[PDB]
Amino acid sequence: ASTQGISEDLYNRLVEMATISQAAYADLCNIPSTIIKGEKIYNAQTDINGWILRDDTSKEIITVFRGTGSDTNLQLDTNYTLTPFDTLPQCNDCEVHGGYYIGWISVQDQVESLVKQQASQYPDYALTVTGHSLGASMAALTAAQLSATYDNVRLYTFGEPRSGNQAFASYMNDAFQVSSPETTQYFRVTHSNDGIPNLPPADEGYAHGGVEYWSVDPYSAQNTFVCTGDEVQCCEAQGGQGVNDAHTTYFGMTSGACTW
Ligand SMILES: *[C@@H]1O[C@H](CO)[C@@H](O[C@@H]2O[C@H](CO)[C@@H](O)[C@H](O)[C@H]2NC(C)=O)[C@H](O)[C@H]1NC(C)=O
Repeated sequence: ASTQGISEDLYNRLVEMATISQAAYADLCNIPSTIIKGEKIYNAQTDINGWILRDDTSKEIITVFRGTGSDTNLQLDTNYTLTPFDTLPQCNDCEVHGGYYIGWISVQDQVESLVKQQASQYPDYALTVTGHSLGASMAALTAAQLSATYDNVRLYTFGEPRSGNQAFASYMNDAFQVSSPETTQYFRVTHSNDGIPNLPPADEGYAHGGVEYWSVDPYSAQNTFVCTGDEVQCCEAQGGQGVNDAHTTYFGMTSGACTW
């Protein structure tokens, strides 16, 4: 359930996608120059904002969701009602976040048309879904959906809320090889006493998935714990409340905007 320290390469990929998630709050700020910016993801009734990127130097298609940046996004945040994840039958007995399901159904067609449009050109490329805060959960619902059709799908999240019940957790765990940290393709990154991945309350049947990568201060790869199994530990053990400095800044990069 816990070991300290991760490879540099691994730490760098984490810091690397953590830079894309925060860059989304602006206009994909100083993101790696190896990647090409694709089409914008938008729906004005929910204010979901995302992007489709492609790295012709790395060989992957990346989908990035911007987190909460408006009151409309805030209305999706506070809704803790569970609802059948009717878009994915496969997921046996799953239910996901209420407000996040409102957002997901509002971009699914867009994301799936935009994603296949890129894959059908590069069947070679692997799919990656990343995001911070609500953007982070949006990426989970997305990855889950996508991964039922494509195979090589990775997922990196930062400050991810509890998006779903145990039925959904164990679904992601099977589909993303969480059984072990040498095969995991779902990286649930948490920071210090970030109190966001603690909501919504688990007393309500919510539950986390993926393999937890715990970051302590100072950042570092030597200061990142690999947390697994099911019990209280790491980020959940610090009991942060909600929306705190630990949340907004990841690996020393604030959502607010650029400095990287
Ligand atoms: C809070 O979230 C729930 C859950 O998603 C919302 O109700 C769902 O609405 C969708 C369509 O928008 C329906 O297809 C689902 O069947 C509903 N789920 C449930 C739990 O019945 C609900 O509208 C949201 N409440 C507010 C005030 O926005």
